[PDB]
Amino acid sequence: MADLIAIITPAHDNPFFKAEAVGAEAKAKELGYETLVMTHDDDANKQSEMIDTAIGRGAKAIILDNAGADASVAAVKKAKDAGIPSFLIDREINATGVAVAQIVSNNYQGAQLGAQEFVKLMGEKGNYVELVGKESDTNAGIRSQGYHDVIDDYPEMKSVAKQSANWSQTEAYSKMETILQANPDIKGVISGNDTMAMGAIAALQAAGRKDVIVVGFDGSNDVRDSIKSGGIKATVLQPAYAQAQLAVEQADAYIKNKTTPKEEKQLMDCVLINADNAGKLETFALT
Ligand SMILES: O[C@@H]1[C@H](O)[C@H](O)CO[C@H]1O
Ligand SMILES: [Ca+2]
Ligand SMILES: [Cl-]
Repeated sequence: MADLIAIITPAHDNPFFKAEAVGAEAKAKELGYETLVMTHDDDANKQSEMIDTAIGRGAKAIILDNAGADASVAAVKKAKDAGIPSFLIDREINATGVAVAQIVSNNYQGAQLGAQEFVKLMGEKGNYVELVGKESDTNAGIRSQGYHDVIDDYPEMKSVAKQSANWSQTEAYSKMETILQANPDIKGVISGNDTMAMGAIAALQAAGRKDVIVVGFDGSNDVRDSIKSGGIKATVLQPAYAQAQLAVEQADAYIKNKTTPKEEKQLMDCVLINADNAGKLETFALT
């Protein structure tokens, strides 16, 4: 009897994606839907399998945080041709008019906020390293660009390594160990996301370099807690919970009478998190 909404994200070991799934699930059930929550583990084939499952089960809409900007177009198009609309969150696909919605953070704006804080904490000088996200995710390059466009105004600041750790805490730890051995004179690390920042601060701490300034991106409870404890200095909040709920609200409107948002692509504002507002943050929302 109940209509079904399928929710598909990357693995829940990154709290960002878990929070999206829980937010979407909550809104779906609040509006009378049953839910089917699946993970694709950043694997396009697994994402294909999961969308087939949504189709097979008769989902009325799919909420998707995708497995690659290019690779995901065909999957979303498969669902579409099966008569099932997709409402994308967090990550864009490199196509318009396929998804009904793409509701993402303003990544360039956000990244600039975090870089501005990084520069301030750095006193406009010194050697730093950058950890970059997954090449398949347009968010990785957009954030890097925003960071670069701030930091390139400060000639005394110098990047001594720029490496991908693929949005992975464990990869970030290992990369940081190697980077730190090559570059003992680093003053700071700026990271494209919070799981990489957690890996970095762990590696720094284990090397006895607690003085190094780390700035992340996402606003997770884990990084909040680090900020509160004097670890990481700042992050940038993406409204993950609200974004997932908005996607479901749009899906429900569409299911009900084919209301579509005026603009497919929608941006949500980011907010800088630091010691002054970390205590107002919980599960990707400020109060
Ligand atoms: O926006 C998300 C989050 O930053 C996550 O932590 C990594 O993937 C990005 O696309
Ligand atoms: Ca500039
Ligand atoms: Cl891709």
